[PDB]
Amino acid sequence: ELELDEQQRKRLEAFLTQKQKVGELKDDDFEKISELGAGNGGVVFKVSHKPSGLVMARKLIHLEIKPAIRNQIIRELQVLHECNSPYIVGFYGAFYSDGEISICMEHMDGGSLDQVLKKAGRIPEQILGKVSIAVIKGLTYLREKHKIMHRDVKPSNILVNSRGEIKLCDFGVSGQLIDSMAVGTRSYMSPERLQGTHYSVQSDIWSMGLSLVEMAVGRYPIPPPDAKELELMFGCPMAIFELLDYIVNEPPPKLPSGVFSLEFQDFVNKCLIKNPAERADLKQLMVHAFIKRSDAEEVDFAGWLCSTIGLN
Ligand SMILES: O=c1[nH]ccc2cc(OC[C@@H]3CCNC3)c(Cl)cc12
Repeated sequence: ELELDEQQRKRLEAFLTQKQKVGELKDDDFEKISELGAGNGGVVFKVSHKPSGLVMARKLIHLEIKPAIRNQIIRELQVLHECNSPYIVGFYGAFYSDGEISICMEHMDGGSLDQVLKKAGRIPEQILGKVSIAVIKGLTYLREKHKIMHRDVKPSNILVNSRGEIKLCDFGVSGQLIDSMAVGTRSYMSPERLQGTHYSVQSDIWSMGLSLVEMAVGRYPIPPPDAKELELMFGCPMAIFELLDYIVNEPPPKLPSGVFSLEFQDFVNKCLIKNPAERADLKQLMVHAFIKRSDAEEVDFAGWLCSTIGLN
């Protein structure tokens, strides 16, 4: 399931070859081009690495901390130099400079899926089929090669580009960076994680199932919509604490019927089973009818994407 085609290996090799020419990352080597997004911890800027000429995404995290803590965070982030996959955003490096930690990454010209969703209104099932494959594969890569789980799957942590690539970013790899920061939305957290119980990759499967439902209907799906709201979209206010209680206490969300295929509905239902033991695992998801159908579909994701967001 983790093997790569010719095109993937070549792109992966081309990234590392460009990366090896960068060298030590320093504050003054960066020119700000624009702001890409702002989210958990800090702001992401599209930047120019002046010496190499490489365009990168630079995430700045404002943190006032002793040289002790910052040197440990930088050392902990070095793990990301080992995470080489078509389904994971490329990492250039991390450094600290005058009150802020910088994380330099591959620039994904399509931005994140929370932004694409805002532009599209809702994302078609076939496009979501490609997103699901990429997420499952990214999570399998993290689990198999690095024995780590994502911990924060959500639309804003799924990045897309004009080449039709879909990649995960912002997975927990440093405890010290988490402690010092620490603020993140808990709205995609599985019922077991919100109950402080037994948490594995199964909790990332729930977050993926939830992100897919949001993207398919064009709305965060908790609480479920009424008969009237479903007529508005297809023709055919809760405070954060009330929402987290709703997730733990009520049946999981689901796709509306007679709008989505039964394979897509079943796929999300198997990600959203409250009990993590009954919830589908990565191995089972990889062979689910929805994945096998989406995998065999020839879907122009780059085409759909550039048309939708006006990229070009
Ligand atoms: O160009 C990408 N590379 C790495 C990270 C990244 C993060 C994205 O922004 C994430 C923010 C967080 C909440 N809204 C979107 C931007 Cl839109 C592009 C990139």
